[PDB]
Amino acid sequence: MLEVIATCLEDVKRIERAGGKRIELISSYTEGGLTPSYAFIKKAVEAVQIPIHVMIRPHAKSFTYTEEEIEMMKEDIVVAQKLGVAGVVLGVLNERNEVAEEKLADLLSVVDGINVTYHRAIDDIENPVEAMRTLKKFHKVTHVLTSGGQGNIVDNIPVLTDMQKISDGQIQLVVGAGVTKENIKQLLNETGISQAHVGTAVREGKSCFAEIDLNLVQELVQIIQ
Amino acid sequence: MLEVIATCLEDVKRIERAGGKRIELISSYTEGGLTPSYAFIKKAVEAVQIPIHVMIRPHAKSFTYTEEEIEMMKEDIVVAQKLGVAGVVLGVLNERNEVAEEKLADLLSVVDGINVTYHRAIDDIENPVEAMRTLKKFHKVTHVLTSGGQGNIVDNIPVLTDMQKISDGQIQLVVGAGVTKENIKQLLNETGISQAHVGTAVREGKSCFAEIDLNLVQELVQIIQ
Ligand SMILES: [Ca+2]
Ligand SMILES: [Ca+2]
Ligand SMILES: [Ca+2]
Repeated sequence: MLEVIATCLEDVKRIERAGGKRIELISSYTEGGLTPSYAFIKKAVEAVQIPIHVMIRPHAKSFTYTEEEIEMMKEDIVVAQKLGVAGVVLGVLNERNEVAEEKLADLLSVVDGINVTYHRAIDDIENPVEAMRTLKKFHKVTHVLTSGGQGNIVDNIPVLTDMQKISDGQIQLVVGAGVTKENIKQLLNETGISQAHVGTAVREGKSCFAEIDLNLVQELVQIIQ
Repeated sequence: MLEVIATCLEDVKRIERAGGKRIELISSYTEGGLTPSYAFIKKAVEAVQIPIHVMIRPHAKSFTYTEEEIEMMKEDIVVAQKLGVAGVVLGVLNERNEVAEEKLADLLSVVDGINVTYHRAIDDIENPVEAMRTLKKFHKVTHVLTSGGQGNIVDNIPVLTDMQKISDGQIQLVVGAGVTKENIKQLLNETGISQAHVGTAVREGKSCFAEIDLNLVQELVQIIQ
């Protein structure tokens, strides 16, 4: 499965057109992806037939959200669901840089039968493996987006392996960050992970302010095949 | 008047606590500010008794929007209005790099009761004094956020002055980006503009991922006034 970040309506459409199979709908690539506005979610869902997973992330300053921010995210999840999203992308850490387990429960309390991707917050956790361990606790989590820790994703091929083992098919894993032409198959097959997440690698000049090049998107899709 | 950027709820709260009397509500300071999520709009407006001006800006690739993006922005205006913002912050250009008047009109066609700030799209126009005469043809446009075109703001101070003259009390100008404590007095005095817009100037550490410094805001109040 090739999942591609979309920051604008034209992204969304070219994603589907070139053969991407899932969209991560964001505002602001520069800040790592934040919750997009009402009308963007609304229209993005209406534009294509491929799944839309919307980012639920109110700012990029940390993953330790106030209780007022947790409620804000719950209310964005509810409206997203109403708007037809295929899932939401989120992740909250406690002060230990580990999974905030009660805050996650509260977030998921409003979820009802869409996917849930715990995102690259999990990479800040001291042990993603133990992070993956604690994640498998929550039934509503269907996916996890990850690069297997910090530094670049190549070195982290073994962690990705272990949590794919750890997940034991429970949670669907998605490699994200530093994903390219060259490493994608190298990344997918060495770890056993079957879903990839890209952004710039398929933008013109690999720029998030550029448009989607339908060339670059299909090149990875076929590599995935 | 000090207008202060908020990117999170605590910014919202702190600007009010610091005596700021308006908020520009955005996500992603990095990309100049984009339309925030449904719940951030609703919770910000609820949280404080000072008016909110919310960004209506789908991305930062351009200020030339597709017709569908116009319609997106229309729907976000209707949404934000129902959530009780005090004003919307929007700007649209055409091929000539002049005010996209049919597109602008379309956007304004759902504005009902609230302010409209035409923003720093105007800085990308070659003689922004021209644009003011045009905007005056649109009675709903209440404010203008500008930095005197490109280049240094106090070095743009003559062009800011040019712009202030045609306002005829029709359009409230707000001095923009580049504002500091060292240069804010000069900028209002010379121009006669009575409103200002500040961002990283009032964050502890001069960063947009940092919290707001109440003293730097209070101070900014205490200098302008
Ligand atoms: Ca759809
Ligand atoms: Ca209020
Ligand atoms: Ca239209």
